[PDB]
Amino acid sequence: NLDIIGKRIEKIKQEHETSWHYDQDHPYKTWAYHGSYETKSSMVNGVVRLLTKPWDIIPMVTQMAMTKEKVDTRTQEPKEGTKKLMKITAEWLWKELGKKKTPRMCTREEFTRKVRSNAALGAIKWKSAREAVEDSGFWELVDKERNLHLEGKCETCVYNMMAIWYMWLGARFLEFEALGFLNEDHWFSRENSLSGVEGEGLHKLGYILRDVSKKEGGAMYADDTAGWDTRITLEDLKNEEMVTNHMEGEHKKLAEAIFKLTYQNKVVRVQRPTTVMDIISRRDQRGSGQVVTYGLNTFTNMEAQLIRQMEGEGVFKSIQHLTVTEEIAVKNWLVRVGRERLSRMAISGDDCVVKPLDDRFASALTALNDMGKVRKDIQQWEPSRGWNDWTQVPFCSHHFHELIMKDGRVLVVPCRNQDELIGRARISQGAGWSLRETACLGKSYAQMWSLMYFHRRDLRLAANAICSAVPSHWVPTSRHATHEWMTTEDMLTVWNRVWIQENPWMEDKTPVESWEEIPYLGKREDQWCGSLIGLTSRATWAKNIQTAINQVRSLIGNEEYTDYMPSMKRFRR
Ligand SMILES: Cc1nc(C)c([C@H](C)NC(=O)C(C)C)s1
Ligand SMILES: [Cl-]
Ligand SMILES: [Zn+2]
Ligand SMILES: [Zn+2]
Repeated sequence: NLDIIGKRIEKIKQEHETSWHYDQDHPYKTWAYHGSYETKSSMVNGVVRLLTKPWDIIPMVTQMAMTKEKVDTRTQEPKEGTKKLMKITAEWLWKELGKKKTPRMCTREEFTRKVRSNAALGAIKWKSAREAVEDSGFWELVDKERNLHLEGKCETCVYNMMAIWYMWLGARFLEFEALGFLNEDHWFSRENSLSGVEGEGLHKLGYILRDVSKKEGGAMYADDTAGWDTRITLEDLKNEEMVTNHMEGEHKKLAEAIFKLTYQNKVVRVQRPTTVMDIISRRDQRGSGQVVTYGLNTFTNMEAQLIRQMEGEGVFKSIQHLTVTEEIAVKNWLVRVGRERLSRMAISGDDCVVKPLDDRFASALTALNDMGKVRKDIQQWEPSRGWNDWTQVPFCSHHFHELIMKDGRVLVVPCRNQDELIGRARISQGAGWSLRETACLGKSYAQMWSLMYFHRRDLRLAANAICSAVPSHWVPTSRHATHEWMTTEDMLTVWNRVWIQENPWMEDKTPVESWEEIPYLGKREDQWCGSLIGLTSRATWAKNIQTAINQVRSLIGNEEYTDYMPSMKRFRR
């Protein structure tokens, strides 16, 4: 307790010596409260909304632009049988992930190149992080903490709640220096991890789920966890920490300090309106950078799902206690079939799809519930409902269609309800957007649609309209996945590269010569997934689209524009 966190708490105490009041009516039960002190939205993208008029009267779209008791919860300690299963599996999984990779420190140079590329780090003297990385004074502050961690102590690595846990750039750098390698060197790539999809891209995920469907076995299971980050136990944090067993030198010590001082023993500042700032501590639950969070969520999810698979195959009888011979059976299962069982999964942080050996998996719930990974929207002991068709499985907020081109070649495409896509593209975050910056964000959404959602009639039409309304040479902007749409290259050339040339599931590499060779879903299947095709509002929009494009061109002014509407058959004469 207070020996590891007290030094951080002491320093905050003094900075607000005038206001250090202990509010006896503090709402925390699970969080350990220390003291208080005195302290004191989604905007619409006008370019995308003017070019999607029919959606102005659809509440699922228009409500998206308008407008905890899970963090303050406790998770019971797992049984001894469960703790053994997790330790054996985690030991085995780090070794497997480490067979073709070498842990290493990430550099100030690498960090500095990420801040100048507008990468989301979650950071709180210096206005922006760019100024701080340029100032040696910042690196002087980083050095002091760096030497504190080598000494096994912490002073400034404190979380700020808002769920997102922002920290000071110095603590974020020290996290990146010690654990950035997991993402920077692609540990959770499909090639390395077999279950992972880090770096894949939305265009790949459907092909990956269809490859899992090809395995002999039972239903496809896709159970969501209720509040995954809140269910991470101190036992889970200990199993994650075993990556340090593969390290050496300074790196081993720096990594051991991140896990010990900032992950397994936290300090957090939360704003309570009654406005004051509360300084609370807790050892369990997930509270890290979003990028390290992603890789450790993937690791711990892979572990939990291999154990659920062991339970269904009868590898162990009870979570109460593993016998000596069950330990050897579990290790032997992992050595003999572990890699095959990893390939039966697609795991993206807390999100999973599993095609187990058979449907015994559906009712194998004792280890999953005892690890604290309780399923969302089903009773604790009711068996999981599986999917019989890979095209119906949810994964990473999508489902996937099999779409046959006029020339016979097969595309596997990502999809989701079209109201969600249009509603998201109509929102921008933050202040001080120029008309040009707003336009360039609309262009990013439009190019994303031409590449990923070209098969949805409304989105190919709206994408063509937005690209016709925004000056041809303006560069799309965006104030685990691949962003091929962020470019000024011709979108037909990018489509050919992504879906044909670089597609490992497409044997015939014949280029497509025009957008009219590129198919849509069935009219009925487009309506099922939210198309307005068939409505009078939509027909009038499509027919009069040049009027909408011209409205937006008149607002932006006398710039160079291209007409992309004749790429579609109906505007081709
Ligand atoms: C299908 C998508 N994949 C990723 C990674 C997206 C990002 C977050 N969003 C964007 O690039 C928008 C500004 C268009 S959308
Ligand atoms: Cl189904
Ligand atoms: Zn620290
Ligand atoms: Zn669909």
